[PDB]
Amino acid sequence: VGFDVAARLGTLLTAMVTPFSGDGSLDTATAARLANHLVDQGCDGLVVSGTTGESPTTTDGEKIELLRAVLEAVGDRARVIAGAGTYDTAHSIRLAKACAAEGAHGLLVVTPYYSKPPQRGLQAHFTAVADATELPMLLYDIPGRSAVPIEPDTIRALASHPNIVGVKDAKADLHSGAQIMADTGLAYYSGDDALNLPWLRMGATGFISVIAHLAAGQLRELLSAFGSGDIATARKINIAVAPLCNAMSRLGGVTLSKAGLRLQGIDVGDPRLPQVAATPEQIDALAADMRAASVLR
Amino acid sequence: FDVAARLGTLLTAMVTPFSGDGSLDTATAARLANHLVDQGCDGLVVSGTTGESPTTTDGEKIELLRAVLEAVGDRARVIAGAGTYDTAHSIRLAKACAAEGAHGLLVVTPYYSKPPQRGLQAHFTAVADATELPMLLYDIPGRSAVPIEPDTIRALASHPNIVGVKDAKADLHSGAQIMADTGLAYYSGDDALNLPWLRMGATGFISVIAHLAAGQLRELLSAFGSGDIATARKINIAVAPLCNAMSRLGGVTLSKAGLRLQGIDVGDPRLPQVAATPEQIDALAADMRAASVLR
Repeated sequence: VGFDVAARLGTLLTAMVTPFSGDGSLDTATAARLANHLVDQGCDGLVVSGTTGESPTTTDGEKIELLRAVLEAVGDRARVIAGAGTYDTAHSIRLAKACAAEGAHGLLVVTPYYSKPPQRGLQAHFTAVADATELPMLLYDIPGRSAVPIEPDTIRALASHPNIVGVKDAKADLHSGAQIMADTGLAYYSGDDALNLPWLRMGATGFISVIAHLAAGQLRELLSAFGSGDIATARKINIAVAPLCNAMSRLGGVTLSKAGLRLQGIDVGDPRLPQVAATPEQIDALAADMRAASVLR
Repeated sequence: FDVAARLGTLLTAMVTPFSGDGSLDTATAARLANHLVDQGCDGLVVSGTTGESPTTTDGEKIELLRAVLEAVGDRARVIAGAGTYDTAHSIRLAKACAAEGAHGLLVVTPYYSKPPQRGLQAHFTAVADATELPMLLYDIPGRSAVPIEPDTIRALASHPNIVGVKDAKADLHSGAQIMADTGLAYYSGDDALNLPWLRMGATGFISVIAHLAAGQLRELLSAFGSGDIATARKINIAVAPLCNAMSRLGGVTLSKAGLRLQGIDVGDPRLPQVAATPEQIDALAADMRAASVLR
């Protein structure tokens, strides 16, 4: 009875990178190969064109092409959530309709960045995007990038929308999130790998993860031990993958994910400017972290 | 290169007028542009933050640039906002603005995605290489979520097309030292710091409150220019009530609402920005009357 967010949206999702070819164009063959690899390693959902998928530097056309290719590769067996939010409500609406019509399983909608709308602007924005399609929708709260939080009262007001079902949380408000989950029934996903385990303690449904690019099997094991009550094993795994969160703070998710995947034998090309490929020295520093975390020989 | 002549000293980050249904209103853009220059602006920035660059299309940005160049380009400098978080997009938009006849470019730090400094360096170089227009960096970590660090600005200072900085970072003495070291022109990108920026050697203001108080800011620049800092301080305090309202509303909501209160209807913001509420408009009218820009 009731809408089961864990089953309908997933528990381990990667915010998948968008592969580009040598010339910079979208590489759907590799997007498909990567999607199969991440699901095979233990992800039960994927987010396409989130932040780590370089949503700022791809077109709507590329976003929809990518989504098509990923639904084709894994959509039968994993949930495919489409990133659709920007700082432009009219545009987010259009993009959310296009992803829905393409067959997406849910939407991930970021707080409008840069322009710093007031909370009632955010409420109006998220509501409008939620009214656009039948897709289950996740708010994406990340004041570190967007410059404004989704305030607790805004989240509460938004919980009454029939389509808004959860939050990807990168605000590290663990105490408030636990109370919001308790009061509203919203599903929280960790949107910061360094807080995967603390979020689980608070009631989080799962992870929308960057480091699952490299360590999806270990994060699967982590979720699986945590969910059974073997917190001790979950904590052990979390400690073991810490060098990846260290490399994350050095490089940021886009640089890290594309360079680590290449180190792991899955070349997904380089990022589009202003994002940058890791330098040779950063690649060597990255490799040492991946070895330490047991995701590279 | 004469930055003051070529880019101006008093500029407004002009709002983008919309008609009642929300579409671009170029005839109102033209009138507003004329009113602003009349009041004392010797330049205008189009499609800045205050011009709602986030919610307008490239198409609307070009139409707007054309309307304002046509309206005032003969007597004021027209600077085109061409920065986004996408280098290939910023390149095309810069070329588009150049091809229409923009006098200069304003290029914000890539927002949201937080590229590293070496990525910023690559981004600004590539944009500055796309056209022969003089370009200003627009450093606003409060919005973009990363600053342009001073070593990065010093590196970019050697690009022949990069002539200055719209500084919304509040690094006064560090900006003063860069100005002295490099010859880069600084403009205040914060009304709350307009006078301190002048004392640091800034060339002028790319202002929000100039929508409502250009004449007073023109007099502040003149009084500073003639070394009458007492008067400049007096004028600074006189207009500070507009900063009270800006803090409550933000620039976009404040500029559209305030203009409408002065008899220049420029329509509302586009979502996720919002029109001021009735009670907000009353509290704004109080602030405007306190700043003497409303009867």
